[PDB]
Amino acid sequence: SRVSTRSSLAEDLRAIGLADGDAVLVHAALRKVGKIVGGPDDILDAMRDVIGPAGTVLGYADWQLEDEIRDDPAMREHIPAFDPLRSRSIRDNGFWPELIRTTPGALRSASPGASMAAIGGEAEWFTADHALDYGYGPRSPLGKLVEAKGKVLMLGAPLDTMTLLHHAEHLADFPNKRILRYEAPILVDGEKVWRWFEEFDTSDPPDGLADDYFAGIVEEFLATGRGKRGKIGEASSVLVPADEIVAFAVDWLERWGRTA
Amino acid sequence: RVSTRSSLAEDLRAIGLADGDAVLVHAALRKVGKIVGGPDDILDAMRDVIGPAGTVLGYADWQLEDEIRDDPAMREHIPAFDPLRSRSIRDNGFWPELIRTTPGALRSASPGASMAAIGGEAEWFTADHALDYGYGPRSPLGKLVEAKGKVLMLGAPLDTMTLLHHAEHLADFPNKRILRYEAPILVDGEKVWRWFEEFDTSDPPDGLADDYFAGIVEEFLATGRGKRGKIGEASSVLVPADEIVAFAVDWLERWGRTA
Ligand SMILES: CC(C)(COP(=O)(O)OP(=O)(O)OC[C@H]1O[C@@H](n2cnc3c(N)ncnc32)[C@H](O)[C@@H]1OP(=O)(O)O)[C@@H](O)C(=O)NCCC(=O)NCCS
Ligand SMILES: CC(C)(COP(=O)(O)OP(=O)(O)OC[C@H]1O[C@@H](n2cnc3c(N)ncnc32)[C@H](O)[C@@H]1OP(=O)(O)O)[C@@H](O)C(=O)NCCC(=O)NCCS
Repeated sequence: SRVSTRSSLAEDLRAIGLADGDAVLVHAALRKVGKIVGGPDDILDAMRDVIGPAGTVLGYADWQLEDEIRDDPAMREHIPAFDPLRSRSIRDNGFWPELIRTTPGALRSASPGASMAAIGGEAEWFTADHALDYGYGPRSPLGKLVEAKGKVLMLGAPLDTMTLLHHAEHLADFPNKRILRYEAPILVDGEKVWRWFEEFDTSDPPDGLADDYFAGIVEEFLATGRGKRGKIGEASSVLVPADEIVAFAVDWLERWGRTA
Repeated sequence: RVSTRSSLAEDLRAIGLADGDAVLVHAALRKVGKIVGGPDDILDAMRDVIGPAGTVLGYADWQLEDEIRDDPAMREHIPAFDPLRSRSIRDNGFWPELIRTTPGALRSASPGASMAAIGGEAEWFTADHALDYGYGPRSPLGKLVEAKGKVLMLGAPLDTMTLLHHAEHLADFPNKRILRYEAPILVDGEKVWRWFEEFDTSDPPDGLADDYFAGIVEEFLATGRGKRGKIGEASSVLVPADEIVAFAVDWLERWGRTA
């Protein structure tokens, strides 16, 4: 029953381990933060204060389509193509990625289901050259987050929502990786075109692992004492080094596959 | 039954939008039912019908809650109203945010009377919005009448026709409740608290119920100069701005003469 301020939130974020200049991909359950004087926008502004204008805040936008094509052909000519400036974020990811995407100055990646919204000094870099096929691999904001030794913050969100770990699935050498194939409308030369996509499946867990297996891995990684826990506002949170948990999750997966 | 950009276009043409129209829209998006490309299809269908020269509006207002007055000793943690950054009030539903967050959209200065606009004259409608008395003649509402614009209640309840607050402003009747409040805005790009004054829009004139706007709109429809119809699955009405205000002003002025 405490209220948070732009000012109060900056202190929590510094305590959790966020500092000057780094890139943080944020997953959030905003109601967990409790009351905020200026709403959730106070959070983004708190963050940007802490990391400074060279830091970058990321969100997982995804897109809103709903497999409508598969749900209904002959609904095909009525589906607006994916437009990184105009396609609104998937609602399942909560308000946060839409908060960012609609904040002035923000930018948004090209690969439609894997699309990220970013804001700050390197927003351009992170949203540039997002590959259309295998958009969870090396040529994506996720792969870039690893190269820049960025961070992931679970802002009250459930721990099996850490999208970064899909990058690990892509990288890890294990047997029988499911492949997803689907066709979706996008823009080519200013016009709407339908295009066939190819990627590892991220919508389903592989080989009988539970749907929430991402959570156990984050949990395990935190036990090693190289993550950090803390409260932001009223929300229990987790801040984690991007490159250290990817490499960690790749070994978890690589062993599980062998072990079978 | 599903709606599309094409489908919504024909419903919008059926109700009476045309090339060049200005339209202030109030909406209850949920009863439009299922739309293929989301509610953005409504805005996209509207713009098709009215064209690049037509303009669509939404009532943005802002998220303050008298927090200022809810608890000073938070006074200072209250960000100023920024027409480019302040989200619209959630009581007005998604529609105004939808417009506001569409690229090319614009917003005016008067925080509580703040309007979102998009299209050919969006610059004109949002410009020079008076801080004091933001529902008078130098507001987007006043310009709507000057432009012979329209109001579309998209499934919305009828007493949410903000345009009629403009009539309250214009109409001469006794004992209008004047309202004074203090609010943080940007002066010189810096937060500065400022005392406002408006006629009250939060409570009716002493007398009428809080929803009397609904009575008036229904009586204007009885005259036969409105038009009723279905946009998607939402029961809707479309009225001329100029005519509804004129109507409402007389209704108001007549009632005050019962002195
Ligand atoms: C599903 C999930 C999003 C649920 O979130 P939630 O806690 O219900 O809340 P949300 O983040 O959607 O945000 C809700 C709060 O946003 C705030 N909010 C929403 N819109 C707002 C607005 N326009 N203006 C101001 N505040 C707003 C409100 O406080 C809202 O609460 P309310 O519903 O009481 O108003 C959360 O459980 C979760 O899974 N988060 C992580 C999801 C994710 O990142 N997924 C990645 C892929 S798996
Ligand atoms: C209050 C009021 C808005 C509630 O109506 P509502 O049916 O909840 O309508 P909303 O406009 O909030 O839209 C809800 C629909 O949003 C769509 N929506 C909201 N955000 C969306 C988004 N980001 N992307 C896609 N769809 C979204 C969904 O259909 C959503 O409902 P869901 O929860 O079923 O998904 C309505 O009764 C009303 O009075 N509207 C007029 C308000 C007004 O103009 N007031 C003027 C001043 S008095």
